[PDB]
Amino acid sequence: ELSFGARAELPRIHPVASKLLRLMQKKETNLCLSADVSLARELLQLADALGPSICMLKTHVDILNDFTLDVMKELITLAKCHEFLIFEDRKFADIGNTVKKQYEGGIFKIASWADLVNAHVVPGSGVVKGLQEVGLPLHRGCLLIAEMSSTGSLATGDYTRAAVRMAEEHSEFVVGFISGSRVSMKPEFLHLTPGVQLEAGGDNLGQQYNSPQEVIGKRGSDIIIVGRGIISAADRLEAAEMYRKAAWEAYLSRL
Amino acid sequence: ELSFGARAELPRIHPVASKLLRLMQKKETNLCLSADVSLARELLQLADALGPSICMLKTHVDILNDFTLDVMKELITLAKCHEFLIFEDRKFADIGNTVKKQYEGGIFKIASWADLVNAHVVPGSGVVKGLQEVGLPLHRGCLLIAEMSSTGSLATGDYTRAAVRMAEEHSEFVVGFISGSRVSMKPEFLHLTPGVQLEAGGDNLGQQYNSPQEVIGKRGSDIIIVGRGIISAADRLEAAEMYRKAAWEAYLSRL
Ligand SMILES: O=c1cc(S)n([C@@H]2O[C@H](COP(=O)(O)O)[C@@H](O)[C@H]2O)c(=O)[nH]1
Ligand SMILES: O=c1cc(S)n([C@@H]2O[C@H](COP(=O)(O)O)[C@@H](O)[C@H]2O)c(=O)[nH]1
Repeated sequence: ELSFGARAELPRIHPVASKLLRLMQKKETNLCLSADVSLARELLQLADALGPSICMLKTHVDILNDFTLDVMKELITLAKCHEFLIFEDRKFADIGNTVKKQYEGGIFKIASWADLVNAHVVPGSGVVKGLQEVGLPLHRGCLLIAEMSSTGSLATGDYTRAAVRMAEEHSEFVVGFISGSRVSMKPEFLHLTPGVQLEAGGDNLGQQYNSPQEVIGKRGSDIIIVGRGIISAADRLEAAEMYRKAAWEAYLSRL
Repeated sequence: ELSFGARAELPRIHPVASKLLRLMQKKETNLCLSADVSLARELLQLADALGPSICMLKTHVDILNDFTLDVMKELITLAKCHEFLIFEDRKFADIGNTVKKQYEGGIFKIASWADLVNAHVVPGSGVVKGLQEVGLPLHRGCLLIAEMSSTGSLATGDYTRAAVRMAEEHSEFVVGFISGSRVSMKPEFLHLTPGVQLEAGGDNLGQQYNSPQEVIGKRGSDIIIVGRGIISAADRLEAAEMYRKAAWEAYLSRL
């Protein structure tokens, strides 16, 4: 097992992964903020205040009531100032021909500002090939959704394995997974795990939570994705710090 | 085995499904146009010219370069004038809490204009319960993706069986399936099938094509979804009419 810093230098490491792993080591953070807010000012205030505490900001641009490309320009400024990657949680899940247009075009022009995007493997490897035709020239990466956090999730067994194969066979664009645990034994791949809170529980629509120690420590993932655990707290800064120190120590102790 | 017009009056039928089934019978069409274009002017001219030939217009609003809600206003006017439903092919595929916001909010406000949307079942039934919270009040319907047309699709076997099961358990909101064939023996559910062209072929990003006669006649689906077989043709009206008459005769011969 290697540190984030050593993993950033692996021969087969993707540039976007390497960038990520370098700033994770530098800033002592393996926390991805899930900025699930509907107003751009909120988004930008959270990105500014929490920037120093996070390795990555996961967006859902399609829930932003006042999206504009300028909001994303301002977000990029914050990402560069504070050193975090931008991850648009689009869950591409269509045929290659359709996802290609969805990633490059429309109002959102997701490929123009997102270091990372993600995709479901359900359509087969066409979904990755289609995204790649846009992502590769723009030097972007992709995460494949190998497991989900929600109750009744079908991303289990052979579906999970099928996700792992697809990532391994498309390593020039695929940099890792959204998963509940380590699913690949190859150190070049990132594992990012949502459905994380300090306290036990869930929501009224199928979400289930596990702690950072569980996820990073016992299950061997690299990075926690946390939304309401931070966003609903009163002091979002202290809450981010708490999650960061939780995920970081879990990591060091596993090392 | 009942005609569309008869199925429209089935006891357990959804009001949206009943509206569709009636206009299908009346207009002699079981063709859904996949309006896969990036210009609002092109979308609206296709919707006006092809409107009399189609039971439904399927959108990917996220590829429209000049989307405004006004554009959707104008599409609704045409949908009412010519009698077809509007189907946003968003493929919701996240936790219940996330998809509820993606459906209702953001720039697109999908729920405000789409009669129908679809969802992947991989998250478990929470994806449907989240969408339902917005859609049921708005008298909308949802399609569950039971099978995909693309090479390497993982929507098979127990995955497909789980989709049918989730459909049958949320029948107050779910009106049917995106599938390759008939997957449910209950006639209140609609079966819509993509990957349809008159000629043999595919694309270079994993799409696979079958004929209206195959998909409606042998495999027993209700409605063909057709993109490029119409859109890339010179005469899009003549193309639509060819696909309509193929799908309608296919259905007539089954009954
Ligand atoms: O399996 C998943 C995958 C993701 S990316 N997510 C996302 O992580 C975030 C979880 O938010 P939380 O429950 O508020 O922490 C949401 O944006 C989800 O859409 C998830 O909840 N389950
Ligand atoms: O399994 C599917 C499901 C859908 S909805 N579709 C959609 O139908 C259309 C197929 O278009 P064509 O290949 O140009 O006919 C695209 O918009 C796809 O997103 C598909 O191709 N395969």
